[PDB]
This record gives sequence, C-alpha cells and structure tokens, in this order.
Amino acid sequence: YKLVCYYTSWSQYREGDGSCFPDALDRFLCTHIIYSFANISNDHIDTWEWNDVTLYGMLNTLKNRNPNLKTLLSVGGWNFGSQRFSKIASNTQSRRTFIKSVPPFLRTHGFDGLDLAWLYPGRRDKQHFTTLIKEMKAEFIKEAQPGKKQLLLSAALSAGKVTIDSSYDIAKISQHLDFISIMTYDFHGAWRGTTGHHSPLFRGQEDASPDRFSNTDYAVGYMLRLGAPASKLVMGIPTFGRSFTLASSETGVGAPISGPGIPGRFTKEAGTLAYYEICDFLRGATVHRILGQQVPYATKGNQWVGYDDQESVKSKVQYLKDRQLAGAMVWALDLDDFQGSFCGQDLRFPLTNAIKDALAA
Amino acid sequence: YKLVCYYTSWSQYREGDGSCFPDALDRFLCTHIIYSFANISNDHIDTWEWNDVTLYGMLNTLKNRNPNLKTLLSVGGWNFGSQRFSKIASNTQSRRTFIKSVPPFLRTHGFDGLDLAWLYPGRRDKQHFTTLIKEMKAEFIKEAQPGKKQLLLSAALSAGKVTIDSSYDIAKISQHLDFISIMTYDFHGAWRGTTGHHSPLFRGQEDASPDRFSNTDYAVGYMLRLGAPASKLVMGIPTFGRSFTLASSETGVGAPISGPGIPGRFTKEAGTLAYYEICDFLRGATVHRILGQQVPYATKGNQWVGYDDQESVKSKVQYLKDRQLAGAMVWALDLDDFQGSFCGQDLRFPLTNAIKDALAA
Amino acid sequence: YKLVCYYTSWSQYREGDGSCFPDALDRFLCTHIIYSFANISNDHIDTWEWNDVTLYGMLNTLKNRNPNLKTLLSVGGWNFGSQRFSKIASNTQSRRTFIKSVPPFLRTHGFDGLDLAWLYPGRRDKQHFTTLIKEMKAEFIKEAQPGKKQLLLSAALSAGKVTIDSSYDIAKISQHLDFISIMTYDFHGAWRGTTGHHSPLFRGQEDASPDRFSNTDYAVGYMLRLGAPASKLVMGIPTFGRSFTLASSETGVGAPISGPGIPGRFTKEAGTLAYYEICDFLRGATVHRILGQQVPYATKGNQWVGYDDQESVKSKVQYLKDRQLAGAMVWALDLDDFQGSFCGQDLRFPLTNAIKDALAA
Amino acid sequence: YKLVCYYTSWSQYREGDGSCFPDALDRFLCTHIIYSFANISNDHIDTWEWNDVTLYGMLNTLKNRNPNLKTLLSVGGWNFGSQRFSKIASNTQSRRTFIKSVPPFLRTHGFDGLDLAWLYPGRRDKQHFTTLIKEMKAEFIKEAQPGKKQLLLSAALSAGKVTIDSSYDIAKISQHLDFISIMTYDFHGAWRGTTGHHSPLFRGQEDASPDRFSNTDYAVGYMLRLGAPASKLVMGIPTFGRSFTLASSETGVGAPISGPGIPGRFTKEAGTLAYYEICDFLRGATVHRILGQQVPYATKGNQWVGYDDQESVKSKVQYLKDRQLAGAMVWALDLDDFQGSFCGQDLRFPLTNAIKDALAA
Ligand SMILES: CC(=O)N[C@@H]1[C@@H](O)[C@@H](O)[C@@H](CO)O[C@H]1O
Ligand SMILES: CC(=O)N[C@@H]1[C@@H](O)[C@@H](O)[C@@H](CO)O[C@H]1O
Ligand SMILES: CC(=O)N[C@@H]1[C@@H](O)[C@@H](O)[C@@H](CO)O[C@H]1O
Ligand SMILES: CC(=O)N[C@@H]1[C@@H](O)[C@@H](O)[C@@H](CO)O[C@H]1O
Repeated sequence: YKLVCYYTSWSQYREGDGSCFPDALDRFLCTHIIYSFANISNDHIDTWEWNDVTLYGMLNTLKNRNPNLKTLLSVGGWNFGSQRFSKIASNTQSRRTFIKSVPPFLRTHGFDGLDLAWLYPGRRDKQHFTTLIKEMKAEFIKEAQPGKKQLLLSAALSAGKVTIDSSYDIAKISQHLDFISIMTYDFHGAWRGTTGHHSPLFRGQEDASPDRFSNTDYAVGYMLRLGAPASKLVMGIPTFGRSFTLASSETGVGAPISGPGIPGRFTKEAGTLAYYEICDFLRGATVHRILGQQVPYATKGNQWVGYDDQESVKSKVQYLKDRQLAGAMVWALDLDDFQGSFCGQDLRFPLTNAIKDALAA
Repeated sequence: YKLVCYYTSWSQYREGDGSCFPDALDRFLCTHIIYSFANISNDHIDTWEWNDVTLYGMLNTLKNRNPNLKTLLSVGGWNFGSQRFSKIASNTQSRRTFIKSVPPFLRTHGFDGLDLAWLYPGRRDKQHFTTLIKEMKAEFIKEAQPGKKQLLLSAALSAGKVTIDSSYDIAKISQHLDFISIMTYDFHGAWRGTTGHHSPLFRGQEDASPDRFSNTDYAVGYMLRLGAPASKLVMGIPTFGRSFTLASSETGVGAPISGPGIPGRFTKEAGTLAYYEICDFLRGATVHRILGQQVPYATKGNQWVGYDDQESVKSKVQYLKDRQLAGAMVWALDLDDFQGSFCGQDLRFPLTNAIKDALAA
Repeated sequence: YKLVCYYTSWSQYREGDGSCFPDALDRFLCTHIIYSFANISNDHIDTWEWNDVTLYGMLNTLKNRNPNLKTLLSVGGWNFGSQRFSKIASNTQSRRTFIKSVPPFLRTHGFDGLDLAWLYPGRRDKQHFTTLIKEMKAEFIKEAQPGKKQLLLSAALSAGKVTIDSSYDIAKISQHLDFISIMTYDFHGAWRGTTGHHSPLFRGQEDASPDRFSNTDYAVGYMLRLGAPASKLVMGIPTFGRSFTLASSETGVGAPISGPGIPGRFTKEAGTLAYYEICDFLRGATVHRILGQQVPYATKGNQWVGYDDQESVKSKVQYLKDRQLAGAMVWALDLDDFQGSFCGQDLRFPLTNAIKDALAA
Repeated sequence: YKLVCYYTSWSQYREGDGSCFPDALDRFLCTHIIYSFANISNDHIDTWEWNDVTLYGMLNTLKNRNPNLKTLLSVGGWNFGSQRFSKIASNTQSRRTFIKSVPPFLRTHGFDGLDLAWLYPGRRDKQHFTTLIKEMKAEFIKEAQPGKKQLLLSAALSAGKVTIDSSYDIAKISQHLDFISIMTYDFHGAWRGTTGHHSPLFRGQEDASPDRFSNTDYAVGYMLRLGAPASKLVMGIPTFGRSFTLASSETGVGAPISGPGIPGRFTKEAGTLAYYEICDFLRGATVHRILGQQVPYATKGNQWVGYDDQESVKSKVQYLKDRQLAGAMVWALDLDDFQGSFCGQDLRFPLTNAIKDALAA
C-alpha cells in the first residue's frame, strides 16, 4: 500500500510549537512525501517560498536513512490561480516550456516526481488538462529513456462530483499518471446554514444530507466507475477538521450555524483546526460518532468541529483495503500532532501512524 | 421506550427445543406482547389454532406479576388471504360486524388491544384501510366510554417504499393508531440472483446495491416524512436471518446464488433461520461485518446468511433513540434464543435482552 | 585506492572495431570514470558532441548494477583552447556564470562531479586558476550543504616541470581539489629528433637524457614536495604509445628519427598508437626493456614505439603504492584493448585490469 | 669481452665449506684471474701469505689446460696502508727499485701481468700515481724487447667521485693501462642511519638517496667523460652483499638501522655476506626488486641485505655492452658459490656463469 503524505511549505511560519519544517517528519512513516507548492513563473517551474531550496534539502535528507522513501514536488495549489494555470496549459509554447523545465528542476533538487495540483481545471480546460498530463508523462519517459529511474507523475484531483464531471477525463488521464490522490475531504454536503462533517465515509442518514455525493464512498466508486484503476487510486484522509459556530442549543448533525468556527491559535484560519488543536479543544468537549457516516464530531459551547481520529481513520483504511485501492493520502503531516505533545499519549503523528498500522494489518 | 414483541402461534409445533408457548416468555422483557394471528370468520374476529384460548390465558397470566405489561392480538397475517381481507374491509356491513365483534372478544380473552396486520392492502385499498382504522378507533372510544381502560390500536406496516406509496395514507392513519410497527426486515434489496442482507441499517456502499430504499434508515425517514409522528413509530428488528445457497466460491455481498438456503432443523423454511439455529451455524463459519450497513453475515460451505446479533441490534437501537422513535419491535420472541441453551451464554432471549438493555442506557 | 579512467567522446567515430561507446565499458573496472570533454558556451557548461546527452546516459547506466561507481565530466581539453579558458576564468562575471552553471548541469545529466582540464593555464593564469578552483569548490559545498552527496572536484594537471612551475600554485589548489590526476606521460624527454620513451618511470641512464625532469618519478616527487598530499594524488598511466619514424639502422633509445610514427589504422594520428594497435604491431617486432626506465619499446622496420604493457603498469602501480598515492589514472579506456580481440587473450581491458589487479594485491 | 675475476688469498682461512683455494676455481670461467694481494717489502715486490708460492702454483696450474686464461697479481689492498704506498711511490729510488723488481718476480711465479690496487692515492699522490703507472708500463715494454710476451698492466680504481677527483688523472693513466677495473660497489649512498643498496645500477627514486653519484651508471659515465676509453673500462660487479640490522618494523629502502648486519657464519664480518651465505638467508626471506636500481634486497626479521643475483648481474652486463665497455670485473670468486652446494641448483659459480653467459649472448 502507498502512503502519500503532504507537507505544506507555509506551515513553517506558524507560531511556536505550530511551526513545522521537514526535519520534524518521520522518514519511515510514509512511502511518499509531497512538498507543496511550487510556482510557475515565466512558464518555468520555480520555487514559492524564499527558503524552498533549504526545505527541499531537509525533505530529501530523510531519504538517506530510508532508501524506499519517494519525494514529489506538487505544483499549483489554491493560491496559484486556476486562471493562471489555464493560460499556461492552454497555450502551446507555454506548455512546452513548462513541461521541458520540469525534469531538470526535479533532478537538480532531489525529487523523484511531480504532483499536478491544479485546483481546479474548469469546463473549458478538460482537454488541456488531459493534454498537459499526457505530454508531461511523455517528457518524463524521454528524459529517462537512457537507463534512469523514471520520474513519477501524480495528480491531486477533486472528490466533488461537479468538478469531476466538468474538468476531468478520468479514463484518459489515468493511463498516464502513476497515481491519483482523490481529495475525499472538504465536502460541502450539509444543508446551507447547518453543521455537517466534511469527510464522511458513507452518506449515512438518507434525509440528513441534500445529496448522496458528498462522501468518501460515493467519490471512490464514481472514480472507479469512470475508469481509474483501483491500483492507481489513493484515498485522501484529512488530519484537520472543519468547524462551525452554532446558533442554538442544538449540537447534532444538521444543527443551525451562524458561520465558521473560531480560528485555532496556531493555524489561524476560520473554519479549520489542525488535529493538534482539536486535541486541545477536546478537553471539556463532548465527542459523538455520527452513526452512519463512521466519523466523529466534537462540540463545546458554541463551537462544533467535524474531524477524524484513530477509530475513524481505521474504518477508512478498511474501506480502501476492501476496494483494493493503492493506499491512503494524508492531508497534511503538518496538521497531525507532529510534536506528539498535544494528544496526551507521547506519540508523534498519531493519525498518520494510525493509518500506517491499519495498512499493515 | 415501548418494546413491542411478536409471539407466533404456529411456533408451538416445532420439534424438541423449537416448540414455544406463551409460558416460556419472560414477563419483564417487553412492554407489549402481540399474539399473531387471529382469523376473521363470517365477519367476526375468531381464533386460528385449535388451542388458541389456552395460549391466550398462558399469555394473559404473565400480567399477574407485571401490571405494566400490555398484550395485543394481531389479526391478519400472510396466510389470511389479502383478497379475503380486502373483501371484508370494502363491504359496509362486513366492516361493521367485524369492528363491532372486536372489543367484547378482546376484553373476554384478556387482551389490552388489537394489531392490524393486513399484508398487504393493495392498490384500491388505500382508503378502505384508512376508514377501517378510523372506524375501529371510533368503536374503541365508544366501548370504553363508561370509565374502562381504552383498548390500544396498532398496525404492522411494510417498510417497502413501493408498498407504502401504493397502500398507506400515513398522514391520516397515524392520527388514529397508537403505534405503528414498521417491518424493517425482509427487504429485497440485493442485485437479482445474488447475496444481500435483508435488514441493513444504512444503505452502505453506494455502488453495491441497486437502490437507496432497501434499508431501515430509508424506511424510517420515509415514514417520518409522510406524516407518521416519531412518538408513534416503532422500529422492527429481526431475530431471524435470510439465507442463500451460493453458486460459486464468491462469498461476498452480491455473490451469485442459486436459490434460498437449506432449511433449519427447527424452523424448516428455506431462506430462513432462527437466531438459535444461526448460533449452531456460526461454529465453523466466517462472520463478516458489512461495513456501511452495520450488520453481519456469515458464510460456511455453500450457505450464506445475513442476520442480526447483539452488536447489530444495539446500533439499531442507538439509531431509533437518536431519531426519538417510540421504541423497538421484535420479530419474533419465538425466534430469539428463548431456551437460552443454543448461544452458549445460558441466557434467555439474547437478542431481545440486548435491545432492552440498550433502550434503557 | 582510486582507479580513475578517462573515456573520450571522439573515440566513438573510429572505424570498425576502433569505435568505442560507453556501453562497451566494464562497470566494475574503475572506481571513477571521467567523460571528456564538455564545452563552455556563453559562459555556461555545455555539451560538445551532438549525441553527448545520449552518451552521458549510457555512461551513467553503468552505475545501475554497481552503485559505488562514480562519474565525473571533464571540461576543457586540447581543442578547447587555453586562451578561451583564460577569458572565462579571468573575467569575474564569466567565472561566476560558469561556476553557477555546473552543479545543475551535473545533477541534470547524472554526474557525481567535475574534472578540470585546462590545458594549460599560462604564467599569466596561475592566480585565476587558483581562484577558479577555490570558488568552484565553494559552490559545491553550498549546493550540498543540506544533506546531499557533495559533488567531487578534480583536476588533470601537467607532469612537465616547466608547466607546473608556470601555471600551478600546488599548495593552495591541493586543499580544495578532491584529487589531482598527474599526466605522467607524453614527456618530451628525448634528445631533439631522437627516439625516447614518453612515459619512463625513472630517468634511467644519467648521460642519455636531456634533463632529469621528464619521468614519472620526478614529477610525482616534485608535486609531493610542492604540497600535494599523497592521499589526493592520482598518477597517470598511458594505455597508448608514442611512435617515431627511424632515420637509420639505429633502433635504441636516442636513435635518430625523421618525424613522428606512421598513423595507426584506427586512431589515425601520427606519433600515437593505441595499445590494441600496438598488439598488432608487436607481431614480428623486437621488444626491449629500457634498463633504468622500467618500460618497453618495440621496433619493426623504420618504426619505433614507446609504450606500456602489463609488466610496466604493474611496476608503476608498485611505485605509486610505495609512495602511498591515492591511486592510478588511466588515459584512456578507449585506447586499451576494450574489445579484447586484439591482444590474443580474449580479455577486455588488458592494461586496466592489470592495473586493477596490482592495486588490489 | 674480458671477464676479470678476483681471488682473495685470505679466503683459505674460512671454516669448512667457506675455505677456498685456487684449485677450487673453474679454469674456463674467466679470461683473466687476479690474485690479491701482494706486498712491497724493502721496496721489492714480495709475497703476503706464508703459502703464497704454492697458491700461485695452484692458480697457475689452471693455465695448463686453458692457453687463453691470463693471470695477474695485485699489489696493494686495504691492509697494505695508503700511508706506506705513498712513500714507496713518491721517492725516486724506492719507485725505481719496485718497478724493476716487478717483471722478474712475475715471470718467476707464472703471472701474465700486474694489477695496481692502491686503495687509495690521496690528493697528494695523484701525480705520483700517474708517474708510477707510466714508468711501470715503460719497464714492461722494455723487458719484452727480446721478443717475449709483454706483461699486462691494469689498475683497480674507486667508483666514488670524490676519490676520483682527488686521486686520479684518468686521461693520462688511461693511455698507459691495458685495462681499468672500476669498483662499482661498496657505495656509501644511503641517508645516514638507513638501509641502502651498495651496488645500484642506476640512481632510482630521485628523492630516496642523498646523492646522484653513488651508483654504477654515474661512475661509468663519469670515467668515460674524464677520458677513459670504453675499450679499456671493465665494470665491477659484486658477488657479495651488504647487510644492516633494522631498528623498526620498516623494511623498505631507507628504513632505520641500528648497526651493520649480523656476521655470516663463514665470512664473520659484520655488514657483509657472501652469495653462498645469502642463498641460505633467502630461505624464509622476502625478496624485493628495487625499481630504480635494477637490484634486489632481502629482509627477514631484523636483518636486511642488498645483494646481486642472476637477474641483476645480467642487467649489469646489458648495461656494459650497450656502453661498449671492455667487459666485467668480479669481486670475487670466493664469495660466489664456488662449492655449488648452497644455492640449490648444484651449479658452481652461479653469479659468475651468469655474467659469462650474458657476455656471450
Ligand atoms: C512570486 C510568486 O510566487 N508568484 C508570481 C506572482 O507574484 C506574479 O507576479 C506572477 C507574474 O504575474 O508570477 C508568479 O509566480
Ligand atoms: C385457516 C382458517 O382458520 N380458515 C377458516 C376456514 O374456515 C376457511 O374455510 C374459511 C372459509 O371461507 O374461513 C377461515 O377463517
Ligand atoms: C564544439 C562546440 O560546441 N564549440 C562551440 C563552437 O561550436 C563555436 O560556436 C564557439 C563560438 O565561439 O563556441 C563553442 O563552444
Ligand atoms: C710480511 C708481510 O706480509 N708484511 C709486511 C709487514 O708486516 C711489515 O713488516 C712491512 C714492513 O714493516 O712489510 C710488509 O710487507
């Protein structure tokens, strides 16, 4: 089983014990680690943060004691701009420059691979996206055709039905990619203005979600049906939760909300909490397991958070093993308890370790 | 929380330890016990079996130590002839004689109420059935008018979407009935000529069943939607399994079958097994929990049976409690381990006791 | 001990069995293989031959089956032109561009380091050469400072006293280089217009040479005295001979000549023969061991050639081991009998294997 | 070519097999044999050993079967005293008497000529030596005027540059001498307190000897340069070796010593060893060929000896033939294996037959 794990370069800047650099990662935890993100600039792949070269260094250092570890560089992400990635993929010169720039940059900086994270190609870009992928694989085959270890090509794809239907030719791109990470989290499948979990496994209670699409099971089945081979599909599992401010005494699934949850001290983003933040929040909170969805939420005063814990990630790994998927993708290493000193069990990366042990069973 | 339990009269004729009579029944187990079934003969309510009047008393003796206990007599059943019942409830005199005949016969034989089990009112009968339930509740209010204790009225309704849509005016009859026993088992939800569980709680893997309706969650939600109040709805939990003969080595959900399953020694009905026969079957067998349905099946040799156990009935009780339903209905006392000698715990009614325990916590 | 061996890119064009491509090289033969030469173009390190990129890869493939093997790329050579290397190294901006370009180029194309072959810095360029080496070494230390395998830096240096005195600050460049390959061959030690061996180990007969300086032993000792550590000094051993056309019946050392030797069938360069050509020539030749110089010459008709054989390279290896040098350097693989079919042993790389054997003993 | 061999008269007194007398000598081995040493007493040439006259007889017996063998007697030696030969040679009366005394004594005792072994003239005796040689030769020309066979005049000379510069007018004495024997052994060219070979053919490793001039090639080249005809120069070759006692684990050339080598059983002279003694030593010893010097040393335990073997003496002959020298000189028959029972092969005079063979090839 593959265990693909994202590290985000902006986690370095978080205050205090929140600050995360690649020298804090367990080198035997993951089969693959992906660094996010890289810019594209003058149509060439390029660094993002001032100190990426150092941080690339720290990441690849982990391969010294662990030969099997693979590292990829993810290009794109949320702050990149769907627009900008569009302009580049659609134009024929721009695309060639970009593609031609990739292998030298990866080799120069110690990476085994590229992860395309265009979030997201629009309706207009479906063919461009297929082309980009096909030609990038072609370039990687050429570059290594004299005897080398060939560079890996992956992509992070939406788990949302709408985006999958409009943006991705699944059968075509699946043939050229080495794996697909499906982002089975951040589903927006609650009734407007109410609580719901952002990463249910199963739909659960039929009449308590507006549709059947907003869950891990549906999206995994859909992508399999659309022609992605089970053996190339990696199933995304979050180490963050999505939080809401409650607007009444109701704390169930479907309760009214007034908006996103109060920011965490360290991640400082409304509507999100790192698992290490949730471990703090849980002291004095009530935990409930949403029966049909197989995932927990916690509530304390006017705050509600839907997240994953050791029991839930085990259920998720059972699912992915039963479907013979290739493995699990973890977003993100820097949002697990990587200091091992918030979750009260002195265990670094409790969630990721949980996934790893369930893959072994 | 009501806990409505069905005792069947034909269960007296099973060999050896199979034989069951109202004497073997724990008086504290249930709140309501429902005797099934009664005839309608020449438009008056009648007995069925030769020794019904004895068994009535054996049953109504149990109320001696227990004044909280209620009993009800169910009239109808599968053998009745759905034809015959429709005739009776369409004709204006028939219905009048019938309704008039019930209250004396009930007080006489010691019953606290009637349970309607017309299986099933078809197309045409929707209004007849609505009226029958309306005028029967008219009679039971008139009968107890001199300060008696009003007779209870209830009905066993289908959990099948088709049958509910064609047969029941749930908004109307729910105002007249005291509770509704919704038969959330014997779904026909599997792909054709393949294995499936007959009483799943949730739909489960979205791509592994033809429809979203053949599960307990759907049925309960549907009825809540159609007008039935939560405080009048009692959720059916089976103490029996449905079995199949497999046709290949595949033993999963949706494995090819060739027909129903070898009959039990004591129940002697192909495709059925009492819980106590299942305990016999389990020794030697692989149990697997269906992940999204939250129910087990067992397979051994060319036999596959989907059944409910202590873990699974507690989940269903957690489900019914979370929806604030009236309580749980059990089909049937004579099919749980009533000896206490099969399931190796030396415990009478393991499944029914699991349901009681969970209801109180 | 190191065994550094040069492969020359232009050897690929030699007719017939002379043609040598990197895939003919024994992957277990040498510790370090150096590819010569790379261009510098627009102050950037660059390819020379149109197929360099294919040949780099056939070389680097040799590492798959033997990971210990190291590869370096040599920049410069005799066709480069000393005066064009001057301007690059002496302009501060050219030199930075160049130095900046090397590590990406090396990593992109699979090489473990750079070999400098400036042939040769004049008196004017001594300091420039020193500076070039210091800065170039600093860059490799920087590029690697986060946990990479650091890039090797080596230099092919002249064994000629006059060039060493004019061009090299030995003490300073020795601390920065990882090894020095001293080109202890092609000495111009013969009395003008007379036969002499181009790679004597010692001076031999005192009154039969012009100078005491044109011999391996002098050049080694001189570099040691000047500050090159033994542990960084690699001693060049030729797999080629230098040939003369005799002008009389005299056939000894110091016999009159009329010009360089007739070209070989395959190397096609007057005054030079590959070892495999020498094997052909030895058929009907007389060989003599030069008494003080520990090396052979052969003569046949009007031709005379001073070369190395298995015995003579063995002696050279004894010598370098007794001086505790870092190992042997071989110019060049493509001039050894790489085919194995010329020296009537059916044994590929006869000279280099002999060198290898003597280093291991 | 000439082959000039010394027998030493004091070799009779050595124990057992060590004992050597002229009857032990093959008569076909040498072209000249030189009996050493004779005395000068009361300014007349005398005998030295009590039995000299017998030994001279046995020696001269050898010419009975061999018409071509030539014998000479050698006045002087180390034990004569430089101080005393000076006084005989510097006084016009002394010297005239000596000269005149010489021919009759030589005719009387069977000798074909005289060999001068003044070891050695000082600065102050240079011109006296020139005058002795000139006058002695004038005498021998005059004594032969009655149609006799002219007596042979030869001289043994130092190979050391200092002695040559102080003592010898090579150009002048060369015309009067029939041959010069150059003593190209017993060189004092080890760094002080260290091992060195006493008879190297060439200088060898440039920085592993104090001086350029303690070797055979330099001595020969120097004499030629000072005006000795090649056709009169006989190059000395030793059959003994010189031995040290090591002071350390180091056994190489220039290793630390503590004093001379353990005396041999038969020679009893610290720091010397006959070849027959060396043949025993070799059993259990390591032999190394010194690359520069074309000569072996042997070490075993705390002992180290530099000697000449069959290989080394063949090379010394090659050198003398290439330089067109008159022939070889051997010191000495009694230090070679004259028994023929020490060196394994059952051959008498291994080293001297080696010389002879090489002179004939
Ligand atoms: C610096 C960076 O990460 N992003 C730049 C962005 O700032 C913008 O200027 C663009 C050109 O319009 O190039 C991008 O890569
Ligand atoms: C099973 C049973 O009790 N059936 C009776 C029987 O008398 C039957 O013949 C019918 C007459 O039409 O009436 C039913 O109530
Ligand atoms: C062999 C080679 O590639 N060398 C080029 C040469 O082609 C030429 O253009 C020169 C211009 O001054 O630059 C060199 O590097
Ligand atoms: C007898 C002999 O062999 N040697 C003597 C020596 O002993 C010494 O007496 C000298 C004159 O003082 O004359 C030498 O020839």
